[PDB]
Amino acid sequence: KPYSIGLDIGTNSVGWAVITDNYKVPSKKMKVLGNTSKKYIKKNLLGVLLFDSGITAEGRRLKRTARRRYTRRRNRILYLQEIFSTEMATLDDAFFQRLDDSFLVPDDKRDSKYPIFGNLVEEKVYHDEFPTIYHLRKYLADSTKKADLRLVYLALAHMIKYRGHFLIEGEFNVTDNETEAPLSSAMIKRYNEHKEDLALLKEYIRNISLKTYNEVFKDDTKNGYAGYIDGKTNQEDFYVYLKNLLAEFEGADYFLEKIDREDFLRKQRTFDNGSIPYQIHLQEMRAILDKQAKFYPFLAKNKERIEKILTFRIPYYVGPLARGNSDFAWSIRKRNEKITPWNFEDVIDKESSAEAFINRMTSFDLYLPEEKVLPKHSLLYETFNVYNELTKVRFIAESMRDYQFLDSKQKKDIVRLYFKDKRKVTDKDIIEYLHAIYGYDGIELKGIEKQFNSSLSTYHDLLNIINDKEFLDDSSNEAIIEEIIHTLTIFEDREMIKQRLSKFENIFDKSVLKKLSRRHYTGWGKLSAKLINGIRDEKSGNTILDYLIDDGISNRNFMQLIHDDALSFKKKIQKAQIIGDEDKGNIKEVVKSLPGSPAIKKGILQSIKIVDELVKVMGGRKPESIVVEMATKHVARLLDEKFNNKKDENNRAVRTVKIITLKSTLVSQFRKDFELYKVREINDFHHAHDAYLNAVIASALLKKYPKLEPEFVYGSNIMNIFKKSRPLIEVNEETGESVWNKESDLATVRRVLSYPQVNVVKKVEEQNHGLDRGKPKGLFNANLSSKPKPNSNENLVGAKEYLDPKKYGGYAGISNSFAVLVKGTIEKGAKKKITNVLEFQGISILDRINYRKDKLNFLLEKGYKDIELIIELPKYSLFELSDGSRRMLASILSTNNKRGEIHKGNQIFLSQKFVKLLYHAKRISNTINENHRKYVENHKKEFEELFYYILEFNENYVGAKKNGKLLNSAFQSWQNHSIDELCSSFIGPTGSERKGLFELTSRGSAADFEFLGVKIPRYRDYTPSSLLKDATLIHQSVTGLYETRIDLAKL
RNA sequence: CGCUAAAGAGGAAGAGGACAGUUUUAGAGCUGUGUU
RNA sequence: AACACAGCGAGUUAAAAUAAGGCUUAGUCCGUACUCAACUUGAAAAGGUGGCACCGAUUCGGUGUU
DNA sequence: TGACTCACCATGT
DNA sequence: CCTCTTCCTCTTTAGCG
DNA sequence: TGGTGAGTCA
Ligand SMILES: [Mg+2]
Repeated sequence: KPYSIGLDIGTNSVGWAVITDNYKVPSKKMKVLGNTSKKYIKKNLLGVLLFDSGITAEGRRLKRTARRRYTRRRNRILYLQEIFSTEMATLDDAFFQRLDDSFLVPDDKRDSKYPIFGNLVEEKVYHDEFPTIYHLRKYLADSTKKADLRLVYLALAHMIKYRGHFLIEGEFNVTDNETEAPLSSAMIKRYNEHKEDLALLKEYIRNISLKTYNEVFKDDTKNGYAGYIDGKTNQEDFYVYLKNLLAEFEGADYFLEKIDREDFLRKQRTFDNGSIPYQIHLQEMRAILDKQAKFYPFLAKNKERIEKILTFRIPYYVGPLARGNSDFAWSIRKRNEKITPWNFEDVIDKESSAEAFINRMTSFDLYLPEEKVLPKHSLLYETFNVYNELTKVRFIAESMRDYQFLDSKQKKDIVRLYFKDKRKVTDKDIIEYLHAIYGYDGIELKGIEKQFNSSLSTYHDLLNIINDKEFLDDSSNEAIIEEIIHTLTIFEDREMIKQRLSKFENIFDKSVLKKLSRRHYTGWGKLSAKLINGIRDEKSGNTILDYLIDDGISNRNFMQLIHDDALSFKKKIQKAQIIGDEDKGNIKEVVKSLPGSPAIKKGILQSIKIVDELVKVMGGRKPESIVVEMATKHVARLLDEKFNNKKDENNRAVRTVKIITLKSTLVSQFRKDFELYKVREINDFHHAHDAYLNAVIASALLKKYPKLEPEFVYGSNIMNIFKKSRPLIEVNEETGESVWNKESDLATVRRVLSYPQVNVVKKVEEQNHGLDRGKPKGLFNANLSSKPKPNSNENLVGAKEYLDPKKYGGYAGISNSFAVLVKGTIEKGAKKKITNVLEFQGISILDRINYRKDKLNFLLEKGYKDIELIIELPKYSLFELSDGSRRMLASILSTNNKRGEIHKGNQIFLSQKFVKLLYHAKRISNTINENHRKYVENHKKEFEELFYYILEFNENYVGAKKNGKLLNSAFQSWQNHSIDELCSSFIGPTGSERKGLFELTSRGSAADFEFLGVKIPRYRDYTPSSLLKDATLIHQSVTGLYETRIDLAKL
């Protein structure tokens, strides 16, 4: 029997359905391997495959660039330290050493607690004389007195460590008029104002009430000044709290005004220091180096280098400064030396690296995939475009009947006279020329509406900048012009643009040269120079451009030149293109590269895998059709490649399987007309129901009207034939062929939409990113947690391994990659007594590699004197308990084996009578449908049976009891409560995408819901040791049709 | 279905740089009393 | 000597880290992207393994056969 | 001393 | 939050296999 | 939405 696959490719789901005949999904008994007693499990061929959504690489890119910037910053400080090392060693041996051990607790510090000066008194004096670093920077910048070298290094390292934004280009040099340092003076002003205003607010809040004083200033937890300085509060929250407190108090207008202008007790380091140019820091740096150079000689020699450390930005075109082994770097080194900031010009070739940066990402031409595309603004590309549009210009003749294309000489004269004269060509100018050259008047133009899309913009621009028409006119100079446009396109920095442009300096003038240096064009074309001009045809010895400009017989567009049988352009392109044989091998490689975000790419790859395994399931008989709907078009191409690869002859490729792309509206139209409603909340069976329905629709549409088929198949709607609003049986019109029967086939459609069994599968993944509230997370939390409590049990990853997590605080939230079952012998009961213990051990993403290197050693470090088997369970591994409860194992906690997050794999099935009610309930607030209101008003008695069914399903397969009791207590108000609240409680708010009562019975993680005004907490207390007793691990396949039940008890 | 160009709209990949946030330490704790 | 109860004062900043880390790959580089049912040939590229029909549906069950 | 409960929280412009 | 670069995709126009 | 700290009971 024949069969046709259907598919629902999607971001988080792929739904697969197989139809043999008469719109029916066949049932096949699939063997079950493993230590089980169920030899054959009979599975319906409806199915779904659920996967975690693919993640874009933006977060990885942002964290990679951040990582690199921290590394480069520490390298800049190390550079300044190597500059200061020889002279500082006499002043203080361990100043750098004391700075490096600032994090450490006093005992673990190598020399002293006080970082800067190493003794209590001098540190006290430093903080007294300069309360903040900005006072120090101002003093060094403006005081012509010898400074302790430590202080100078601290100021310079403050500027290098925190330098300003580089957006402003040029040289940049406030209320203060005499100071060298503007920023230092402004922040010293903020220091003084904040101190004085703190004193005044202290007096006021204390005087009204001492309790307010204590709460605001001496209680860190609150949002007051104690929260502002020694807490997690921010300016906005502190202002809100202060205004709320101060509003009641009488006469507190000064503080309220300053808060209103957002300048009341401001902090020197604020989110508002972002808009500070680096030139301000450089102005301070120059002053400090200059004034202290006279006293310290080494500063005079290294003054240029110290500035270079601050102002050096790795150019964007010169990427990561690798020697290789880096996937992202493109830099092309010219020497072998290490890349210090001073020698970056020497070591690296900026021209070659900048050219590689653009040419690595440019696209090879499709027609002849061996050459790079021409620059978008090249004269050749425009001249190719201008003629191509101009050739097909057809003018209606006032007297002559014939509608005729432009003559070649007319094309030459038109382009010369007008296209070169004016940037924007129109219809009117061409009608004028045609009237001038030919006496006919009243001519209109075809192929051209109003302005020409094509223009020689580059010709006019280069004419003005060059200031010479003759240079553009001459064909000999055309190669020079092409090289000029190439250097403008590839190179973006004006310096290197003029550097390469200096080659063609003899022809032009320097003033013209610089003006050309300003002009940079962007973008690249989709054709190549060799194609347009290099390729030739033997019979005429003419390029494609030569034919477009002058093809005597008629004006033919570029594709017509390429495809014409007489011309050898088609032979040339085919020769080159099958020289370019890049099938890419495995389907993984081609699927990775199709257009889109990785999220859809995952769906596509899994859809190919489902189709392959479905072919294996059905006996190896290739599908009669496949119907991808994306309810992706790239799949159609990919599925065409694998299935329709075979060609009877090299001349053409035969097609056997019709990859089909139904439009989305068809499924919705069928669903609404015949009331096969979908509720996304109830169960995940809707993906499979959608796939089966579209398989049915596509089969019928191809069955009844073959005429539309060519459009529908790859390479007044049709839904009316599904509508009988007509004889009982529908048969093809104009021929005798099978068409869908109006009632009997509908019976099969509804029954297959009321099948309890759908082979739902959640792909077992070994996680690499932890998940918090749906946002990816790494190995652990990105923010260091506070120091543990004095007598609190914490599993904190240290900041660095040499730093103890207890004393120095640590990282919390270790994410678990997977969990391994370990049968073996464990010391238990403190007597080391042997036992046959089958218990999970969770493995973190942190130590995944360590586990993989030696599984036995990792498991043995955790006990397990003898290990006899290690079943390795990825996330979402499925256990079916004895009762019939399926508990997918999300993870086993790394810290504790006996705690883990277990989802619920059981999917509730609701009869059609309930599903209609639920769909109506979710759509109640919708203004469009009165029928929803009337149905929910007429069938309120369904709600009682629905609640009881959800609660019994909760009782048997789910394990929630307290939530069930709260739900039962809440439901007693069913007879009298708001119908809007009844519906929202059962299904959810309209459009919320959050389920109501069905969040108790949905698959996956449990989430909080509100039922009739009662907040029901999420049930997350499934225990990981309940899986082990009397349950069977199910190793389902990608389709889910093929499973291996490894019973844990016999194991 | 595949192309080229124009005006619109929306993404993807990559490079460079800034500001904050978090953690520990250094820079403010002192006095009277309860207390073992 | 330490823990606390009350009173009175300071509070703005600096250093270090900012995914743990890995390497003969030692770079001013890489470390959250894509890939991953089970058993079994596979160093690896890539492959192999699971009969059909019929009646029904609270998750698949029961039949007829080979 | 391990199942059965509840509460807090997490990097962004 | 700022600067830069390329590659894609969707509807519509002009030509087109 | 997943870690997991902390509390009370058989
Ligand atoms: Mg690092």
